[PDB]
Amino acid sequence: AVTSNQTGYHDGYFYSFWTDAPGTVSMELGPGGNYSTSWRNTGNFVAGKGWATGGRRTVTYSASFNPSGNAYLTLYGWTRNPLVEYYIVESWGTYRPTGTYMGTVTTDGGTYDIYKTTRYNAPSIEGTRTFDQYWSVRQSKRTSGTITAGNHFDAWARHGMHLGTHDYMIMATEGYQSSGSSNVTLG
Ligand SMILES: *[C@H]1OC[C@@H](O[C@@H]2OC[C@@H](O)[C@H](O)[C@H]2O)[C@H](O)[C@H]1F
Repeated sequence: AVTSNQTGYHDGYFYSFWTDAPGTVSMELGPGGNYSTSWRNTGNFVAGKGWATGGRRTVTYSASFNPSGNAYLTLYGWTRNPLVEYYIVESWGTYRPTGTYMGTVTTDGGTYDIYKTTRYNAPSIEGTRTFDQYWSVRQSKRTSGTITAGNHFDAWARHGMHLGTHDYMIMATEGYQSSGSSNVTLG
């Protein structure tokens, strides 16, 4: 298992694992595009497989994701210059993420609400930093499908949410002060 912060490649896929609560979450790297997680009374973590360089790809996944508390099943990544953390949220637990509402985008058989938020003095790919988060949050839950990431990126940019140079992009599980499991397979 992965149980400490790291990135790398496994079976052809980039992966990232991060937590502020070492010991509360584990990630197993499965075959091909597969991984799984298990957490118990965690702080915050984000883990997943995907790509070292994000962009306008189509991301096809399916997942076991039936959380009891606060957690997200979400496309997730970063840009630099500007430094931005971004989310395309497919499902969630007790809490549906929200923020400053910008409008909607209709893609991949759903409609998503566009939100913007900001994290202050927070962990990032660039260390402790302040940075915006951009969100698309599906209006109803789903745990399999295709995400046309470009359709989100363009819609955000059309709403003045500017992305910089892409860093990593993963189909992520995120947990927060919760317990649970996920098993996610990138097609
Ligand atoms: C979004 O998710 C959690 C956290 O992002 C981590 O920042 C540290 C970096 O090394 C990891 O790769 C990221 O997953 C960020 O604070 C939050 F806003």
